[PDB]
Amino acid sequence: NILKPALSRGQLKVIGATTNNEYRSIVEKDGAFERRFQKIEVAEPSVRQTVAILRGLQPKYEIHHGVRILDSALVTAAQLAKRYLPYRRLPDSALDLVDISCAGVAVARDSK
Amino acid sequence: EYLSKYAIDMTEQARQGKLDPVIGREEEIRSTIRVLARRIKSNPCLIGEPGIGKTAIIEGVAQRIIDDDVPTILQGAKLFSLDLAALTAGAKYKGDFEERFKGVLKEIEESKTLIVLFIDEIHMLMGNGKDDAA
Amino acid sequence: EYLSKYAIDMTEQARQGKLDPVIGREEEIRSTIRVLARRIKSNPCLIGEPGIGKTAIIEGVAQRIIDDDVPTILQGAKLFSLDLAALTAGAKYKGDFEERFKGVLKEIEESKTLIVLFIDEIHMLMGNGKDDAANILKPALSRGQLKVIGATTNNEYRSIVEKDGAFERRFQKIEVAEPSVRQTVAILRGLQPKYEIHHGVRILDSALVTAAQLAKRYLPYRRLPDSALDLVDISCAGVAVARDSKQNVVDSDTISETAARLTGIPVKKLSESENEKLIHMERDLSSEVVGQMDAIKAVSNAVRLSRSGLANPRQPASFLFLGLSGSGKTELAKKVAGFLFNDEDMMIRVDCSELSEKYAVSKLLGTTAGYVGYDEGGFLTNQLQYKPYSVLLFDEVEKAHPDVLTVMLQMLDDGRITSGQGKTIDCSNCIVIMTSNLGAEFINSQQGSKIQESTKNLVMGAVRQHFRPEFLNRISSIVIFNKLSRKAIHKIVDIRLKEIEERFEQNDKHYKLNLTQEAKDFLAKYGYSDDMGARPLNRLIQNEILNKLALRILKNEIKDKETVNVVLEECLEVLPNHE
Ligand SMILES: Nc1ncnc2c1ncn2[C@@H]1O[C@H](COP(=O)(O)OP(=O)(O)OP(=O)(O)O)[C@@H](O)[C@H]1O
Ligand SMILES: Nc1ncnc2c1ncn2[C@@H]1O[C@H](COP(=O)(O)OP(=O)(O)OP(=O)(O)O)[C@@H](O)[C@H]1O
Repeated sequence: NILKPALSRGQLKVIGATTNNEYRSIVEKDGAFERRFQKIEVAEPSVRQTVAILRGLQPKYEIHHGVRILDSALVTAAQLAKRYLPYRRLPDSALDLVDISCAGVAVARDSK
Repeated sequence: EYLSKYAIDMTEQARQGKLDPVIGREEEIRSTIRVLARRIKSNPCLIGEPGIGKTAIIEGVAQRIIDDDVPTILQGAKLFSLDLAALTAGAKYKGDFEERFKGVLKEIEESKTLIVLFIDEIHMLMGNGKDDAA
Repeated sequence: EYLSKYAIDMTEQARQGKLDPVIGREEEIRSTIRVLARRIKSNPCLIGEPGIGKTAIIEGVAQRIIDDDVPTILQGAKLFSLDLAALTAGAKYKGDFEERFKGVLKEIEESKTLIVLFIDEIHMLMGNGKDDAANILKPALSRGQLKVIGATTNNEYRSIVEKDGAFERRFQKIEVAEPSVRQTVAILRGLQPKYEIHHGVRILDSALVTAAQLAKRYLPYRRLPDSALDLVDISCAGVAVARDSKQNVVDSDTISETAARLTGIPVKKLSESENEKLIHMERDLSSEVVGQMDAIKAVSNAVRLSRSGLANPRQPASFLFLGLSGSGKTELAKKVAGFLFNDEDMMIRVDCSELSEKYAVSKLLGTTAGYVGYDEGGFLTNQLQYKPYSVLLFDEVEKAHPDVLTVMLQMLDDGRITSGQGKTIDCSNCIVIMTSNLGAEFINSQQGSKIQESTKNLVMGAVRQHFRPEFLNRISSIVIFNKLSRKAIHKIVDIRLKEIEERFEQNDKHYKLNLTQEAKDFLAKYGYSDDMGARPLNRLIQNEILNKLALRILKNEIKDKETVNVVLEECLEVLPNHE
C-alpha cells in the first residue's frame, strides 16, 4: 500500500516525479497510482527561456569556479545546446556547456 | 485485542461521518448483503476496474449497518477493515505473524456480534505462492 | 498431550456430529483403510483436483471408525488434524520445530492406541528450502508405523514427489474421483437437511438435481462436490436472506436464477419476457441497421435458441458475416452487444487483422511457462474467463492462419479452448461473430441488392475455398449481407443524422436537421455509392455538413440549434447561417 491509504484520503501530500516512459510503466503496472496522482505535464523550455535560466544560475557558476561569464556566452550555450546536442534536453545540455566551459577555465589556471 | 491494533472499525467511521455517503449501487449493495447473509461460505468479493467505487460499496455496507438497512440476519454486526499489518507488521520469528492473524479470527467469531472482516487489496492473501499463505 | 494442544480429534468431531456424512465415497474410504492395514507404504495420500472430496473422505473415515466399518486393526486408532500451530507455536530457539514434532511423534504410539496423523496438506511439509525443517523426523521415524494420512492436489502431488522423493516411496498415492452429476446429487441429498436446518428453509429435490446439473454446465471452473453445494448453500441463503431482511429453494426461480446472478448467463434467468429480450431485439437491431434484415433475424433466432439453455451445451452461437463492406458486417455485431449487454462496448473485439501463424494463437491464448511474459490470454482467455456469455467479434477472421482457425474449430464445437497456460476456458455460452470480405468479387456485380442465388453460391464457393469446410460446418449460420438499396439509404440517412445528434456530447448546438425531402434526397442520392455500402454516407455528411458546421461554430456564427437547407450534386446542400 505504498503511500496508498494516505494518498486516497488526501493525507500525506506527495509530489512525485518521473520520465514519460517511466510513467508509462506506472500506468501499466499499477494503474491505481495514476488514479492517486495528478499528472502534470512539464514542458522543455525554449532557447530564450533556457538562456534566462542560465542567467539566473550564472552566479552559482561564477562563484564556484572563480570565473566571469559573458551574457553572450550564455546565449551561445543555449544556441549550441539546441543545435549540437539534439538528443538531450536544453536545461542540462546548456548547463553542461556552461559548467564545463567554466571548469575549463579553472583547470587551465592550474595547468601552468 | 488484535482487532484494536490491526483493523479499522468501518462502522465506527461510518457512525462518525468519516465515510462518504454511498450513491446508487443498490443492486451491488443488495448482492453484497445477500452473500453475507448466507450460511455457508458467506464471503463476497467485489471485483471490478480500479476507480469503479467498490470501496464505496464497502463503505455502503458500513452505512447500511449503522442505520440497520441490513436484514435482521446481519443487523447485529460490525465491520472492520483488516490492515496488511496483521501479517506485514513483521514475520520475525516464523509463524508469529500467522498467529496474530489467527488471533484476529478468533476474536471475530467469538460471540461479539456478527463481526465481518473487510479485506482490502485481497491479492495480499496470496502469500508467497501458497506456501507462506498458510 | 501435544495432540490436545495442537490438533483436532476427528473422531470427537464425528461423535459430536460436527462432520458431514459422505455418500458414494465408500470405496475410496476402503482404499485408505486398506492402505493403513499395510506394513509397508501404509500412509495413503488422497490426490485430486481441489475440492474432490479429499478431506470428505477423511471426515468420512472418522465416522466410519466410530461406526465400526473399519477393521479392528485400525478401528481402535484415533484420528488427529495436525500441522500449522504444531510448528508455528515456536519461533525463537533453533530446533524447537523438531521438539514440536517430537513428542507428537512419540505420544502417537505411547500405549494410548495408534494415532493416525492427518496432514491435510502434505505439500506444506518437506521444508521451505528443505532446511531439515523437522520433515526429516518423518522418514527417520516412519518405520514405527506412526501412520499418517494425508492429501494433496494433483498439481501439488507432483511438487511433493519432485521435492522429496522419499514421500513418493513412503506414501500410497490414491486418485480420488470427481462425482458425476447423478452422484453429486446423491451427495447433495445427504447434505440437504443440513442446509435446510442451517437456514430454516426447505429445498425441492429437483432443486438439488438442478444445482448439480446446472453447475456441471455453468461452473466449469469448480468441481461438482463444491459447485453443486455452492448453488445449494448460496440459494438457501438467498431465501433466508431475503426473508430475514427489513419458504424454500426452487429449482428454477431460486437456483437457476441464483446461478445466473453469480455466473452471468441470461438464458438461465428464465426471463418473464421474450418480447423485451428477443422481439425488441429484432425491432431495435432493425431500427438501427437498415437492410440486412435477414442477418438480424439469423442472429436473433440463433440467440433465441440459447433461451433456457435449449441450444447445444458445447456450441457458442456462431455466425459468419459475408457481404459488401459498408453493409454493417461489424456494426450489427456491435448492435447485438448493444442489445445483449445493453452496451455496444462490451463486445470483445479480436484484432484478427494482425495474424501470423507464429503469433496468431499466442496473442489470443498466451504461452506456457519459460517464455518471456506469461500474462496469457490477450484477447480470448483473459476475457472468456470472466465473461461466460460475452460476444466476440473477429474482424476479418479470414486473415487467420490455420492455427487460429483451429482454435476457432474448437471454439465453435466443444469450446473448451485450451489456454497457453494449460488450463481450459469452456466458452460454449459465448456468442461468436466472425467476418470476411470474400464475397466482394460477386456481390459487386450489383445485380440485385438482395443476394441472388447465383451470387450466393459464388460467394460460398470462395468461402469454402478459403476456409476448410470443417470450420464452415461448425458455424450456426453464414449470412451474406444484402446491399444497401436506395430504399435503405433513405432510411439510413435519417438514422445517421439522428446518430450524429445522439453522439453530440452536450448538444448546445444541436441539429434541427431541417433536411427537408430535398436534402434527404441529396444525402441519400449523392451518398449512394452502392458498391461501398452505407459508409460513404458518412463521408458525405462530414464533407458537406459537419465541416461547415464546425467552421460556423468556430466563428461563433451559431449559438445553438443548427439551420439546414439546400442551396442552388453541385448544390452541396450547404447549411445556412444562424446568428
Ligand atoms: N457510488 C459512490 N458513492 C459514493 N462515493 C463514491 C461512489 N463512487 C465513487 N465514490 C468516491 O470515489 C471513490 C471511489 O473509489 P474507490 O475508493 O472505490 O476506489 P476503488 O474503486 O477501490 O479503486 P481501488 O481499487 O484504487 O480501491 C470513493 O473513495 C468515494 O469517495
Ligand atoms: N445497413 C446500415 N444501416 C446504417 N448504417 C450503416 C449500415 N451499414 C453500414 N453503415 C455505416 O457504415 C459503416 C459500416 O461499418 P462496417 O465496418 O460494418 O462496414 P464493414 O463492411 O464492417 O467494413 P469492413 O467489411 O471493412 O469491417 C458503419 O460505420 C455504419 O455507420
